[PDB]
Amino acid sequence: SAKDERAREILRGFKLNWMNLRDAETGKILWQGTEDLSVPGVEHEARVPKKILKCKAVSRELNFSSTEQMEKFRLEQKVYFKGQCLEEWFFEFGFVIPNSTNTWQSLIEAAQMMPASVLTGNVIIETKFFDDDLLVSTSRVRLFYV
Ligand SMILES: C=CC[C@H](COc1ccc(-c2nc3ccccc3n2Cc2ccccc2)cc1)n1c(-c2ccccc2)nc2ccccc21
Repeated sequence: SAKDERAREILRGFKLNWMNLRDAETGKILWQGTEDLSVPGVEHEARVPKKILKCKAVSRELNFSSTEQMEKFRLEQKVYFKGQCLEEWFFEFGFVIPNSTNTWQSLIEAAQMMPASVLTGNVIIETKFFDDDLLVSTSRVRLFYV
């Protein structure tokens, strides 16, 4: 398909350079990393402070570069606990200039959370990156709450 070829081209030109997460109330930085957690086909791991589970909302800064132009870059993301999706989020970035580097800010709302001790190692966040309806990649991060 021209569409599958196009998906592979966008993925080939894409890199997530760095990402931060903040308490949306505090503005305090809770986690940061420079590892591209969006790379597909390998299970990524992340160690995050357990106090993040007590935030009402978390603010994400995601810096990415893309050789390919995209009309409607967006994400759909799910939290899975032992295999079961507990919640889903949708975020839209929109147009991406070819060969651009971009910082995307998002406010992620928590929608009752189990304790960190129960969740740790048993949560996966699965993120699907799309351009409009074309699925570009699917990646997964297993979470440890410390
Ligand atoms: C305000 C709710 C707290 C938090 C919210 O969720 C997210 C926080 C960051 C992301 C996220 N955006 C990404 C973009 C590209 C690639 C991966 C991305 N992720 C997953 C991620 C990002 C950074 C570190 C670890 C995992 C996705 C969801 N959350 C977290 C959580 C805490 C810290 C970091 C990530 C998730 N674990 C939860 C378990 C049950 C319910 C909600 C949970």
